[PDB]
Amino acid sequence: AAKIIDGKTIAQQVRSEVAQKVQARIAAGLRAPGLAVVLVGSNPASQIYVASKRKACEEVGFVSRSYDLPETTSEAELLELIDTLNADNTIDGILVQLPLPAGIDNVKVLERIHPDKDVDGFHPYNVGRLCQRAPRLRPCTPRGIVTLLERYNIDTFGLNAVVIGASNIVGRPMSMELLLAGCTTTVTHRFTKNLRHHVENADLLIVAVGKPGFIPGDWIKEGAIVIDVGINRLENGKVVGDVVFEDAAKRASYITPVPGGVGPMTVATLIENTLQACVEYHDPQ
Amino acid sequence: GAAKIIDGKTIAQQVRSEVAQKVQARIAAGLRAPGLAVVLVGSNPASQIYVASKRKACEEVGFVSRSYDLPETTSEAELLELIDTLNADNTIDGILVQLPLPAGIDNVKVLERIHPDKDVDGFHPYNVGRLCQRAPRLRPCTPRGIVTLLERYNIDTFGLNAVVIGASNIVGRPMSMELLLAGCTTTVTHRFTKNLRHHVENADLLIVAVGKPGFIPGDWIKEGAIVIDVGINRLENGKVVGDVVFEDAAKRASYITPVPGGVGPMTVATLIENTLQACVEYHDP
Repeated sequence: AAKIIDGKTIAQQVRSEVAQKVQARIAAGLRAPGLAVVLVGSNPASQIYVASKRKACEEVGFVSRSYDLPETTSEAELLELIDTLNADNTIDGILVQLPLPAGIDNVKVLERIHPDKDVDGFHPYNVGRLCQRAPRLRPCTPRGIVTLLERYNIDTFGLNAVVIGASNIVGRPMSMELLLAGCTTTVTHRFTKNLRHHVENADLLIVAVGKPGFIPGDWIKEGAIVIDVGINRLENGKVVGDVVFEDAAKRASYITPVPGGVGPMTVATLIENTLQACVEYHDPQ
Repeated sequence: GAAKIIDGKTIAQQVRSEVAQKVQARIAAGLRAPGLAVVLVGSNPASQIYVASKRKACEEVGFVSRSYDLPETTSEAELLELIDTLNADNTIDGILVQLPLPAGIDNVKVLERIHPDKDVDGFHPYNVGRLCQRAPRLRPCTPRGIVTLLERYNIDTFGLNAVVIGASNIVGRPMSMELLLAGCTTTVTHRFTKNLRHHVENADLLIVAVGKPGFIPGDWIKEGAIVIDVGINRLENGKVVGDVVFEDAAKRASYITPVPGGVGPMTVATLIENTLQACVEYHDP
């Protein structure tokens, strides 16, 4: 029976570590890290994302600043705001909620963020630095998965790692995290022939396709580490991963549950990135 | 068996002639030729050989080149000011900095000071990250030249099981992202890989970039594999051999790049391509 990678617990540890570090900064008379969140429009989904970031900031003692701009906001005005935030010494992280209005160049706006304040980690500069073995702020979900492996003392060097899905948000940066971690790294995707052959050889399997039960559990290599990034809402209200858990758990040495596995690490790593930006790049001692 | 040759020397000549034709057409339309800037700090004939192979390689296609030779004593601040000047020079489409730079100069800070749209080598992290996330701009030269070889030989890449041997920043890592962009299942191996041969034996497409003569025996090649050999290994002998044992790999591969005359000339042809692209798309469109 596989050991559980308890992402809820690990995420809470990470957030507690950030919170205690902010405490120490406070005690030393230093400013708390600051996060700026920019929104354009009032889509209910996006509203939730502000709440979740203000919530995560309040939890660890950060400053947070929310800009709710009207739909009339022009691209020029938004780029001016990003310029202002890039120059604000009290702001360590800048987030821009998507989607933006159809007439705004998403890419120009997001790339205007200074990389050392891109706590989401998807500025091409940051992805490229990770690719070049010299990471700065890193994509949150792949970096959170690396933290999971570290916190369970799982040695990554030499492992045959297989990523299922080559998404920009997970699959692709995950492969560069895995390479930095010493894994032999295979990226599979929709055009991959005979996935089962790849899965059967994987010491470490990261599945990120967003398709419930895409990987049957009897494909899992005996002793493998299984990281399931899927969060698939089913008819009956159940939430389930991309890997069929029951059969995978009979074979893996470690497995992430869904929910409570990779999910919580994403937000915790955002908070971790924001402290890093503050401590390492903006207000170093 | 008798693998077909991937004739990089001939493909590179096609690329260079295609560029020279577009340069001529620009001149006939009253438009400037593309411009290359090369920065040299010091005097060792490490620099001085490679630079010359560009002073006229880019001239063979009709580029204008200019080479700055700064004294070994140049400060990092002066070097950064020079890059600032070249970034602002509209007649300059590509900037090349000769490495190594003198000890005491932050090489990364100098190279990253180059505007990505003039980074015709493709090694700026912004450019690497853009490639990683499926929105490539200027691409790393050796992997892009390899993709050109596959395209010019009408090699279908979608669904191929591709294996990259070596994970260097200059080849292996960007190569995996080019092959993912081209629809290959991609595996990157390196010094920590267990059972390299097992990965190699299942490779439809093999990119060997380890810089060791005859490191890959023909025995390991999957029957019908496409074999790309990035090695340029000079023996105590004079002249060059690749990372793959050509004589034995040719018995089993369907296609194989010889050394010399395979990947080598394509790396230079792709830089030429990148400089024209920077001129035509980014600077003087």
